[PDB]
Amino acid sequence: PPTFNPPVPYFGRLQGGLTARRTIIIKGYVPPTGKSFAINFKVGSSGDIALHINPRMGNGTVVRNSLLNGSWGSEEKKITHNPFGPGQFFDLSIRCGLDRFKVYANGQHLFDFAHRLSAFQRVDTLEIQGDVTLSYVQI
Ligand SMILES: OC[C@H]1O[C@@H](O[C@H]2[C@H](O)[C@@H](O)[C@H](O)O[C@@H]2CO)[C@H](O)[C@@H](O)[C@H]1O
Repeated sequence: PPTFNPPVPYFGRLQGGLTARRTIIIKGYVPPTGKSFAINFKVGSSGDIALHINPRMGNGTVVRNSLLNGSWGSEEKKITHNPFGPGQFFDLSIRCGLDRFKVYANGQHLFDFAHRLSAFQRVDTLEIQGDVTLSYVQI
């Protein structure tokens, strides 16, 4: 709920839903002893996950997926850089476009994720969980 130094798990509501052109900023720190953390764009408290972003420190992967109508779909993992190294600070910018989420990290394009939940407007919950320290979250 706060903007600065919010504790994990973070739960924040997107007023008027996830509007087209809406940008979410997440500034954080990856703990050296952490294993994984997740950023979830969700429909209402404990419903569908339109976009699940899950950096995993053991294998250095950045897994993207959707949890829709009870099931995970296919993972998207391709990147040209991993900014979530142990003990690193990162600055994420997440923009909801008409056909895809566009995600930048430290100013550099990280991934696009095409919408699988088509009506992206339905997303009203930003969730952040796991092994991550947050300095700033702007919704
Ligand atoms: O796909 C996101 C989802 O992954 C789950 O783990 C997967 C694992 O990544 C995959 O290699 C295997 O085929 O299936 C596992 C179970 O679905 C995580 O458990 C879950 O939290 C999400 O991160």
